Amino acid sequence: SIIIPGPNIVPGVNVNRKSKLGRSPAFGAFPVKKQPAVLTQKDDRLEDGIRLDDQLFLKHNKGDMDESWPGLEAAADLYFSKFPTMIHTLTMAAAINGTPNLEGIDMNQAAGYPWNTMGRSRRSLFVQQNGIWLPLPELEAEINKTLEDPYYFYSTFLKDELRPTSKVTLGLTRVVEAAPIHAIIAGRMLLGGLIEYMQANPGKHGSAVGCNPDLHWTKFFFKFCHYPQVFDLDYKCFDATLPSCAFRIVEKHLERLIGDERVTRYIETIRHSRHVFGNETYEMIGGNPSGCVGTSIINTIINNICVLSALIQHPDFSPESFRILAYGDDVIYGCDPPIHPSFIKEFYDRYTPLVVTPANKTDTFPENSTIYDVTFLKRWFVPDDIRPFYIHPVMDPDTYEQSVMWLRDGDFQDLVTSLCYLAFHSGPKTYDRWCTRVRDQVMKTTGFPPTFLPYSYLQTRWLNLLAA
Repeated sequence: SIIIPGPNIVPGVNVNRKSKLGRSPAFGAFPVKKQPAVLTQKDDRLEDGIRLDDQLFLKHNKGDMDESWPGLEAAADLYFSKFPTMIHTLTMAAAINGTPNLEGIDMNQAAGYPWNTMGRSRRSLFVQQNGIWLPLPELEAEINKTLEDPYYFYSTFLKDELRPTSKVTLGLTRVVEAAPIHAIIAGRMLLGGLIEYMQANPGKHGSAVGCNPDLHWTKFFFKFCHYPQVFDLDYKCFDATLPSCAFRIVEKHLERLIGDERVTRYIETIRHSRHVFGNETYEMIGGNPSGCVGTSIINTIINNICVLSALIQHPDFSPESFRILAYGDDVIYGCDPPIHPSFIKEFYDRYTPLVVTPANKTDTFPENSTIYDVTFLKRWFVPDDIRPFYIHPVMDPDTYEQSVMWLRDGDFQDLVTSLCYLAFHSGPKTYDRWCTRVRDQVMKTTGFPPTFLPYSYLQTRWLNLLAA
């Protein structure tokens, strides 16, 4: 991306500087590998020589690419050829209240700039009236204004989350960019029919967006197991390296499919975004500001175009003999005959700003990889022991082991119950170890262990949801 600093604005946006995370009663149940990210310069855990706000944008300002590399326009034509030839828009009412395959506006999220500086919550900008949300006139005016002549600021916040301890001391905390509510609804009107269509069939068009891993892991597994090899393709700084040339190609195709000229100038505000960080402002040329389900769809589409542009360079590529599955920067793919990830890294290094690296941190990719080796959405594909035709999404243990040791504003028992749905896919023995180790630590702290959903209950509910 390219960062262009702009003038300061008054009033600015109040940046979060106080974490809601704190140690849970289960703290110490597992070895401590993570701590909450540093949110303020005065945090004592920060290494003495480091400026926190400088660390937030290290991936950015490395450059932007405006010209297409070879195969990019051809790969996009191939990818979009499978789409319906007329994608519909959504009405403002459907964009606010949602559809069966698009969720309604979440009224508890912040409204973004400039509503936050005006003290106006998302809920204050709408009226609920027979169970249906309607915009207030001041917000309806900004929506129509954004559709016709978009101009709005993303709000930059610090991500309040657990980080590996070395990232805490180095101040390598991540940024969240919240789109304003009027820009979100306008984008849902222009792109919500595309989002509706894609989310209704997860795994189609190389996109897992909108999937439910408990149900769709079995579907994804059998669409990939027929390929002898399936590979991870991990990126470095994918959000920062997204080039303008990819955005312009997606604009041309989405405007053609949707048949509305306004989608190009809306997506142009994503490709060339404006941001407010406290009292400071800046422009980001290239790169992905996130903050939207539509940007997740756009990022996933751009990832499919970029991987396909490398795949078509291989002599053995066939249109009928490849499959990609992506969610933003997270990708797995397979081809018959196989096309090795090193072939993609070679093409990426020569023609593109994309940076792919092996998952193992090695200087080279694994020589062979199957559906059983890949990681997708932080989960492995593991067939059930008793019913091998059902596939478990097995989450990385460090996620729920570290997460149970920290708590936010919610009740601790509610956090434990929500983690049980993730942990139990590891199997009855690994699940019982996790429950037992949490129980022992909470017993030392409060003397009264929390309750855990039995493995037989979670497994029965999982099988019934797959057998329906």
